[PDB]
Amino acid sequence: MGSGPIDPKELLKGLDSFLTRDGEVKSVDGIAKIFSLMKEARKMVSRCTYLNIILQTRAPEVLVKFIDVGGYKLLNSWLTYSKTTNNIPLLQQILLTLQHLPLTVDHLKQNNTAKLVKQLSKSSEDEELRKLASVLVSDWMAVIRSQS
Repeated sequence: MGSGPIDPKELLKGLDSFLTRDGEVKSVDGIAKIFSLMKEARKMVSRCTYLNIILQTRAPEVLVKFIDVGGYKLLNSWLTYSKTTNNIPLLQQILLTLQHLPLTVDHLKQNNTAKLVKQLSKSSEDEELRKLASVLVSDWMAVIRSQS
């Protein structure tokens, strides 16, 4: 009650019906609700709370539906944002959520995230993001070379 600190729990507890005890989304349309609050989450802390939910989500359909509603490209928008603003642990959160959802060869050849993240994996300052990048790049080149 009131407003002095930033309370992101108000958004997810008012919508607690679509959340679990674990913290994931119990129903695949709830993922579209999380995305709906996420795309307009005014602060870094609030939008990062939704990323944690995409990490908790164990279902294949919920992660694929997050991609389907344009969640993967929301991450691609914030990917360039967090790099230019030097938001290193925020960019990390976006990278580990990016690789947590099944980012297929299709998505790779549409958004071309592989060339962007390659610069981090090459010789960045951010050792955390660089090694994390080198993991997902090796995974992405694996699925690419197996297809074409």
